[PDB]
Amino acid sequence: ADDIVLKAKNGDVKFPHKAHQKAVPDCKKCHEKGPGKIEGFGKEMAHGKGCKGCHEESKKGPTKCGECHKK
Ligand code: HEC
Ligand code: HEC
Ligand code: HEC
Ligand SMILES: C[C@H](CCC(=O)O)[C@H]1CC[C@H]2[C@@H]3CC[C@@H]4C[C@H](O)CC[C@]4(C)[C@H]3C[C@H](O)[C@]12C
Repeated sequence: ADDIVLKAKNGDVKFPHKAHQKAVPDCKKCHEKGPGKIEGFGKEMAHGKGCKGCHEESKKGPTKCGECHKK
């Protein structure tokens, strides 16, 4: 499958799967979540535990605006 880009108005956000599969061997951090996670994602989740928050706790991954968002 292909990577996906989230069309954030301030700048597209790329999600590179290969890096995550390698760096987050606990697959259940993202997969086999109960229903609702597709509908549930948004800016609140992205800037929280959905993206940025995991990067902050992991001590690795982009945490600055322009490291995720890029026109
Ligand atoms: C969130 C940070 C994830 C983690 C950690 C893992 N996966 Fe994932 N996976 C995630 C998304 C959002 C998607 C769809 C969009 C994309 O970029 O591909 C996927 C996709 C997969 C797939 C399909 C890949 C393909 O056919 O190319 C597989 C087989 C898959 N995910 C498995 C997988 C495993 C085994 C993981 C742990 C090692 C893992 N993923 C981590 C989100 C996230
Ligand atoms: C943990 C559960 C994570 C979640 C959820 C998301 N990310 Fe992540 N990401 C995580 C780690 C530990 C790393 C380091 C990987 C590395 O090898 O440096 C990353 C990395 C990224 C990157 C950069 C990858 C690279 O090639 O350097 C990007 C661009 C990124 N992450 C984006 C991103 C987005 C948009 C997410 C939400 C949709 C997201 N990540 C979730 C851990 C985790
Ligand atoms: C990745 C780890 C991010 C960092 C760091 C920042 N943002 Fe972000 N943001 C990210 C994603 C994946 C999304 C999209 C949510 C979705 O619905 O898919 C967003 C969203 C925004 C938005 C709203 C965009 C829109 O609704 O169209 C804004 C205005 C925004 N982000 C700005 C922003 C700023 C100023 C940041 C640094 C302070 C920042 N983001 C960090 C991913 C990530
Ligand atoms: C469920 C995990 C982990 C975050 C959490 O604990 O909620 C999150 C992390 C990344 C999230 C995906 C980001 C890309 C997509 C954003 C869409 O708008 C809704 C579906 C997708 C495919 C999201 C589904 C789900 O919301 C995921 C896989």
